[PDB]
Amino acid sequence: HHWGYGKHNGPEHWHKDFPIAKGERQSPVDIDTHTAKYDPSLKPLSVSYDQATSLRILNNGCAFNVEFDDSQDKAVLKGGPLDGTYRLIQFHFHWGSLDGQGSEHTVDKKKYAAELHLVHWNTKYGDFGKAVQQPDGLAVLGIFLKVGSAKPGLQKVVDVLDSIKTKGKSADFTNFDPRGLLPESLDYWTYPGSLTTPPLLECVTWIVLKEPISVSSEQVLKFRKLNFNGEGEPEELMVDNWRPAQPLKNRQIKASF
Ligand SMILES: *SCCNC(=O)c1ccccc1
Ligand SMILES: [Zn+2]
Repeated sequence: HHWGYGKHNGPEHWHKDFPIAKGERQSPVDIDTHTAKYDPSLKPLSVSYDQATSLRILNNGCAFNVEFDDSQDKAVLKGGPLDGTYRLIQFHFHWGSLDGQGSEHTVDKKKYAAELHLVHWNTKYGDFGKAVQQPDGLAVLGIFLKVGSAKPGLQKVVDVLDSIKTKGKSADFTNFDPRGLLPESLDYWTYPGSLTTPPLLECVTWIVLKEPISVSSEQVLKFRKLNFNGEGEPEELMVDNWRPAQPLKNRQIKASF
């Protein structure tokens, strides 16, 4: 794909091939905590990951995806703003070249060192590619990363990056438990938005957790050793793969707390 994160193919250029980039419900956005409103109508959030079945980790040239078996209801997200059930298909991260940047969402303009996206699709639509064509097709659980204490549940991921350094490399990644990536609190903000990479489809109910997880400097440093390029090509570090905040336009961010 032509698009990327650089001066010549980055976020400011995406609109020429994906005009929806200048659309009415684009992501990420800045979350202004003073204007987000508590919504008592929100039902309790349900993150049911006990039977999660991970498969593989892939360096796709832009980030790395950990993929799950979504053939059945094994890891699902329910409740909150959501109706019906949403199946986990993959997670990935966005991160920075420095600790003061890397997240996509911001909180009162605050940028975190990274941001985890747990991507889920609405089972009523039967497969992922159909769901992304629906305004309520996806639900993405967003979790901020700050640098501090190591996150033990992340270390298996960090441990395998060595084996997928370059674009197109994949590795077995079975028996990984995403519950180890969750903070204590499931207090969130929610708004309707989009994929944050091309094709930028406006199909996501965003659920962004208030509580960040802490990871260590050594953990984040290993993220930054990945490569955008393919094997045997000149090295370009995989850093700053985040889209900046987009205009909120006619949307309201709701708080669960
Ligand atoms: S989403 C990132 C897409 N790939 C690149 O922008 C790139 C730049 C330089 C070397 C390899 C790949
Ligand atoms: Zn993402």
